[PDB]
Amino acid sequence: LPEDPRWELPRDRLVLGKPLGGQVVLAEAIGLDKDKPNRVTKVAVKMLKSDATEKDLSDLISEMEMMKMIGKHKNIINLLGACTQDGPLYVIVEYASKGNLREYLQARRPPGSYNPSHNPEEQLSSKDLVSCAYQVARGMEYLASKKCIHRDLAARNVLVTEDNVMKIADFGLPVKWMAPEALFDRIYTHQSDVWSFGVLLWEIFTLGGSPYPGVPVEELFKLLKEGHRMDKPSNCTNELYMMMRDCWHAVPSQRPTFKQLVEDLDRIVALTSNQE
Ligand SMILES: COc1cc(OC)c(Cl)c(N2Cc3cnc(NC(C)C)nc3N([C@H]3CCN(C(=O)/C=C/CN(C)C)C3)C2=O)c1Cl
Repeated sequence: LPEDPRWELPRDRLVLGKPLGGQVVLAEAIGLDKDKPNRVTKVAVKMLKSDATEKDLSDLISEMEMMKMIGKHKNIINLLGACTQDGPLYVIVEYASKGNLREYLQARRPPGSYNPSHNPEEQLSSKDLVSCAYQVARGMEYLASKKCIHRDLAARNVLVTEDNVMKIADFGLPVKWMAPEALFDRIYTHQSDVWSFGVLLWEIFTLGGSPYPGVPVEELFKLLKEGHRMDKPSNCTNELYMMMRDCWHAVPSQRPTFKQLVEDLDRIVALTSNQE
């Protein structure tokens, strides 16, 4: 594990807090910025579980290294630094205090699809929902432009910051989110990520619903081949349901791109009432 001074942070610049769910902990980093040396930033740190094979370590390393190459964007979870010298590898990334997108949305369901949360939050407006989809699209547009195929895009892999910024997670290395050509043929592409994003949109406008409710895996296989598709969510526009349907085109070349989706979500956002 050789040092990389672009990213290295001395171990003692990091007070490790509580677990987040190898494993990830909340932490405070001191002087993450060279020009703000007496500031503490809240961050998430990944490290290996107490028992962990040689593959675990190399996958962590790959992920970190892959994160380096991909660079920065506000709508992905960004690399902030790493501790590689004085002991166990720690990888330091941005922290999302408001949870993954599925829990965030579920917590914002009206109080009487139930609200699982014992700490419920204010319901989201129509405009907020579309804006959430837009940001996720931008995150994926950025990753796509960097030739990164996510392979497991889902609301569970979008995280929300204190300032309600959506950030794609785990982009660096479940069947109900896979496109058929991925499901059936292990063919993963930007187009199959687009299909997954159709499902993520459905997750959004159901406020974190479960896709294909009551459909067992064995069935789903056939049903997709049969051209089955999820019904519109009760509280979703026709425009946004056609978008989902297009993301779910059987012919992958005929799915829109993330670029295209960003342009459409951009327009739909601006037309969506902020009264609703
Ligand atoms: C970019 O991909 C990553 C790489 C990486 O290490 C190199 C890390 Cl650590 C992450 N993140 C960072 C991260 C940031 N913020 C949070 N906030 C918590 C509260 C969601 N979590 C991060 N985690 C995991 C931590 C567990 N996660 C959950 O969504 C847990 C849900 C269960 N709830 C009941 C809390 C995501 C991650 O895995 C991500 Cl998303």
